[PDB]
Amino acid sequence: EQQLQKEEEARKVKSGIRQMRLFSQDECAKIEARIDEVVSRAEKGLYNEHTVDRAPLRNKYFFGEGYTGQERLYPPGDVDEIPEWVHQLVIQKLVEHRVIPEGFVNSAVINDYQPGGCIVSHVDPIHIFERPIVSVSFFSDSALCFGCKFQFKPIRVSEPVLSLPVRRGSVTVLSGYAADEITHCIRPQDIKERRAVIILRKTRLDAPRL
Ligand SMILES: O=C(O)c1ccnc(C(=O)O)c1
Ligand SMILES: [Mn+2]
Repeated sequence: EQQLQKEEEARKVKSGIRQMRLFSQDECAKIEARIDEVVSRAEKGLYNEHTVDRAPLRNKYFFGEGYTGQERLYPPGDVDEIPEWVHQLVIQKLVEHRVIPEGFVNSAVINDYQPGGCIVSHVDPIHIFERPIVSVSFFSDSALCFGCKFQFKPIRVSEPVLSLPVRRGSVTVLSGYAADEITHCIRPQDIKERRAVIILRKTRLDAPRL
């Protein structure tokens, strides 16, 4: 049956996921206030054009490096640099906890979700980003789904291969099978209240530029 295939796939996805709670209630509160500062600055028109991407239920803020399966890296300096508080409050903690080495992160993206927000099935562009992919969830708890046939064929398949809880203050690290061989997504029903995520990545040298 398809039950053995779904279990073997989930096994493979799991081996590409590492997760741990690194940030306390207070550390989150400090970072969450800084994320609110970023939303204000965007609204004040203080950022470069390509720094901010506005969409109905979700907003994206690109720092260090940003982009538009033919994604392209904007020319150097076209997006705002990674704010100091990100280096100080987020990247440092990860470096101290041996999640990623120092100097690795050149790209930080903040996704800001409304309740009812979602991300459609995708693979983090392999031509743009190196692995691993690190992400830290903030305002509330949610879930990350892997294997996303269901978003398009809910008749033939009603569930993802795997759902991963992403609680406030947790660090999720994706590599191998989980980052390369399978799509991920977030379902609208899994975002009940406001949610933000900071995604920390290194871009590839040969990432096709504009
Ligand atoms: O919101 C998230 O946690 C999340 C998870 C996986 N991918 C993305 C993305 O923006 O690519 C965001
Ligand atoms: Mn992603």
